[PDB]
Amino acid sequence: GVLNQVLNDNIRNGHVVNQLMEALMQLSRQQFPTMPVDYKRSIQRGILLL
Amino acid sequence: GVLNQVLNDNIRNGHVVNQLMEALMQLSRQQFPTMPVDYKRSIQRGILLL
Repeated sequence: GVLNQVLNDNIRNGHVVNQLMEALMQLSRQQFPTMPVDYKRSIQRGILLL
Repeated sequence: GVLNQVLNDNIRNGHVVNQLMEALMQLSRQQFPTMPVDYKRSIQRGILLL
C-alpha cells in the first residue's frame, strides 16, 4: 500500500564500486602533463588508499 | 560630448584571461632543457596557483 523510494538493485548487490574502481585505476594509469610530479603522486596515493 | 579612453570591449567581457592561461599551460607543459628541475618545478607550481 505504501509508496517507497528504493535503490537501484545494482547499488544493493554492490557492483557500482567496481565501475568506480575501474575509473580510479584508469586515472592512476594516466599522466598529469599540466601539473608537477608531487601533485600527481599525492592524488594517486590518495586513490590507492581507497 | 566628452572624449574617453575606452577599453577593448574584449577585455570588459573577461576573455583575455583564457589567452593568458592557455599560454601559461603551454609554458608549463614545455621542458626547460638548459635549466634544472627545481627552477621548472617552482615556476610550474607558481603557474598552477593562478
